[PDB]
Amino acid sequence: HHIEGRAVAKDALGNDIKVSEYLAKHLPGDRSLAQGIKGDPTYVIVTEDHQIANYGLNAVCTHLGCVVPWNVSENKFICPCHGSQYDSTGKVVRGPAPLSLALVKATVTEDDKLVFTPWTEIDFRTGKEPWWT
Ligand code: FES
Repeated sequence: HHIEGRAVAKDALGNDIKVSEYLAKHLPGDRSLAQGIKGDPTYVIVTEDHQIANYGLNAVCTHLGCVVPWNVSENKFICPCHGSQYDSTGKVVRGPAPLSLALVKATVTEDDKLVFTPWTEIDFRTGKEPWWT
């Protein structure tokens, strides 16, 4: 969680993401996958300010495991496997997925890297305690 369940965000080729370079390639609103904790596909989110959001999103659909794509037009994550839908922040807004996409703490380091750590606080979307904890 602190150091044990922590992961350096990596790109498709397994190379550590360089944040400055990453932001130079992803504009505000961008949501793209990176390799996260245990290598899980995790959305890196670029804010309106053009910064890495304080949280990432584990893209594994809570229904049956498909990696949920981001639909710019619908402004929602929509799973093509069985139609589950989640809002801009990953809150499940349409089943069959029972739970929201897992939040992941996303932190920019001093050595220009992105670190993912388990999100243990309150789920600011449901108020509920993380189902992923
Ligand atoms: S795996 Fe996403 S709706 Fe079934």
